[PDB]
Amino acid sequence: ETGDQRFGDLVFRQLAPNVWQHTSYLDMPGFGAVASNGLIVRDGGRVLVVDTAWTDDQTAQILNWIKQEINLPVALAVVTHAHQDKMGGMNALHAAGIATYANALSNQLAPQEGLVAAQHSLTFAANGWVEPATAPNFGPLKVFYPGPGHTSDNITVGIDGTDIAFGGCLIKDSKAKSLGNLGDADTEHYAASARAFGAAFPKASMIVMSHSAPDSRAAITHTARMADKLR
Ligand SMILES: CC(C)c1cccc2c(-c3ccc(Cn4cncn4)cc3)c(C(=O)O)[nH]c12
Ligand code: NA
Ligand SMILES: [Zn+2]
Ligand SMILES: [Zn+2]
Repeated sequence: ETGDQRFGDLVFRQLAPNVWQHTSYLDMPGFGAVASNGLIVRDGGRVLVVDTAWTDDQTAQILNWIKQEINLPVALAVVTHAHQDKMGGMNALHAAGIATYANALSNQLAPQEGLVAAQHSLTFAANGWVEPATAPNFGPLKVFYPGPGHTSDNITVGIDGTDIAFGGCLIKDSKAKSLGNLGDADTEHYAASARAFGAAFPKASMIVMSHSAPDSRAAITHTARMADKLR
């Protein structure tokens, strides 16, 4: 659509005045060319990234796009679990000198997953909110661990000052026929974790997610319902 700017085999879509969705694609036998989404946030004179693309080369295109279209330094990136669609491009971020952050558990898992760990580890209070001293300079990004679901390590991100909350791999859209790739999922706890995400960001009306276009809060409801069926 008109909002879907094309650049370097990726797609960039403005969602709010200072927020864009990045989308990259990986062709895999049996799956088609699977889209994965992350975010780009301008916070004053700097840019913040949520999630890499599937590959280093694609993630380099995210950074090229930022330079062309925003032309401000990228201060940090936060990646939302140790799977290829979210952390496949860590080397590109590190080649740009960008400080990278992930759940401590994601950093522990990354090497066995064939991924490069983020430089910095986030830890979370018992109620799920990030311990702020582990998320220095996060600006409007509000990071929440909802519990195991799509993976054990999945985290979520709200953008303060906007209507947006990012569910990453945890949340699928209201028309989705399944929960996507459950290979590393916690099927017992998924429904509660999806609901915890919704309760952490109760003001959010635009739910952004890894594998479908932004949706209403019906994405959370429908995801939790599909997840309840797994119990
Ligand atoms: C583990 C990771 C590297 C990976 C590889 C290949 C596919 C996926 C998917 C995925 C699979 C199917 C669909 C189709 N679909 C659309 N809405 C509901 N299902 C969507 C995503 C996910 C995911 O679910 O995070 N991770 C993936
Ligand atoms: Na909220
Ligand atoms: Zn995943
Ligand atoms: Zn995914």
